[PDB]
Amino acid sequence: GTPHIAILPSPGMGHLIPMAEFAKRLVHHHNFSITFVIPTDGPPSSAYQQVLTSLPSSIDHIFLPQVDLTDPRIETLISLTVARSLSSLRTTLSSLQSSKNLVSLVVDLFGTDAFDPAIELGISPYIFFPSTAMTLSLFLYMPQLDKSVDLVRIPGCVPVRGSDLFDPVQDRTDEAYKWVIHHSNRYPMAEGVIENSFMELEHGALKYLQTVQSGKPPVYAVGPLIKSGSKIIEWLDDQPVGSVLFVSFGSGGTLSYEQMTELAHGLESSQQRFLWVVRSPNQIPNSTYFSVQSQKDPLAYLPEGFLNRTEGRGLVVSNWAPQAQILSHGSTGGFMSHCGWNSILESVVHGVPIIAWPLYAEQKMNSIIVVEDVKVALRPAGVGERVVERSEITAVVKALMEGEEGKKVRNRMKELKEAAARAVSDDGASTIAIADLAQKWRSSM
Repeated sequence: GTPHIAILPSPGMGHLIPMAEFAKRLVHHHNFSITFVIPTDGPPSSAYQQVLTSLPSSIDHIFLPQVDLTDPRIETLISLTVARSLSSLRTTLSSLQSSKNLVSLVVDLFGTDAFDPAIELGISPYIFFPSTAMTLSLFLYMPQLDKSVDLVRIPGCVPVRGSDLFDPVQDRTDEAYKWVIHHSNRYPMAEGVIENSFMELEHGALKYLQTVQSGKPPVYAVGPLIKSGSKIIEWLDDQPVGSVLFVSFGSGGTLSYEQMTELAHGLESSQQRFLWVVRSPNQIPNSTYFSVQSQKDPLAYLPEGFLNRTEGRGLVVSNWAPQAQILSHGSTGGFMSHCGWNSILESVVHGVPIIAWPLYAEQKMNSIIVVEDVKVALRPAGVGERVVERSEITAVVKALMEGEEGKKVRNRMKELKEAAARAVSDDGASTIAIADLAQKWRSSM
């Protein structure tokens, strides 16, 4: 027979997408088969179902019986979902073992309680980390930091403000914090750690994590792991090479009504071409909310006349655009993003320079990698701390698209894109890491 791997993902497109791309990359050039075994505390989203049902026939999926959590933070909820699913998980993995050559279970950072059924059944427990090597190093370091505590010195990383540490540790009194410590202390139970990053992006963190140390699991750098819109592409086709700022704000959080108003003026005043994926703002004044034609229309909250005045150089679309296809298009010269790691890696693989717009603490850590460390990104003044003024938005858009700063960032991003292409080549570090994992799983047969 041939090897079978179970993968236990978190809820949320952000965790599922890179695990799905890992699974696709493994079965593409290996005769392996995979089951996604999905713990749930409620119905999965249609976007989550869309990813699962679109995978190749070598990759199936099973939902575990829903846990009733009736009684806030998503990490506490994930942790309780997995802990209350362990009986179901053991019986499911046993049933999989009777139809397939199950050799391993791969879990996320908040899935360490699922190690118990894996170890019980004699299959290898592995961790898959879909975010940065910097976040992995911070996760591993949390037990030490907890016993210690002015800038936070994450091993291998550029120093980081306490106020920037990923959101599950931003309140120590919270259950989410005690769960991060619980999972961090269990990390060495893993036979290996699969990291969604590559050396030229995070040399410091990966060098640290890959330092051979007795009783610490090996870390496999497998990144970058990345992947109806015809009218959007037809628009892009009609713009000159390198001219369009893609404002990819369809995911990664919500702007305030105030911030959305400043962003519309700042884009218009730049006179640059843009493709803006808009979601409904929050923080909406009563007078606005009750006066728009449709509450569901994100475009209804834009300034009076903005869409009419910009219609020659700006395409504004509701909620979605084909992000990978846009970033591949020669007309795309910039990418403004909330700096989800998946979004950053897409922009890197296509060589599109970034404007960093982080809203959440983990996005702020990601934005430090691209702005301050590898410098393939510019950031508007104040972003993540305060409303960004229209003049600050105009300034950063001009800097990226026409300025000397833009030219430098664009050259550095081209060199990083070439390093990413090398990493995923036949003889590249990510391909070698996937082959290494394949050989580990085959040896368990």
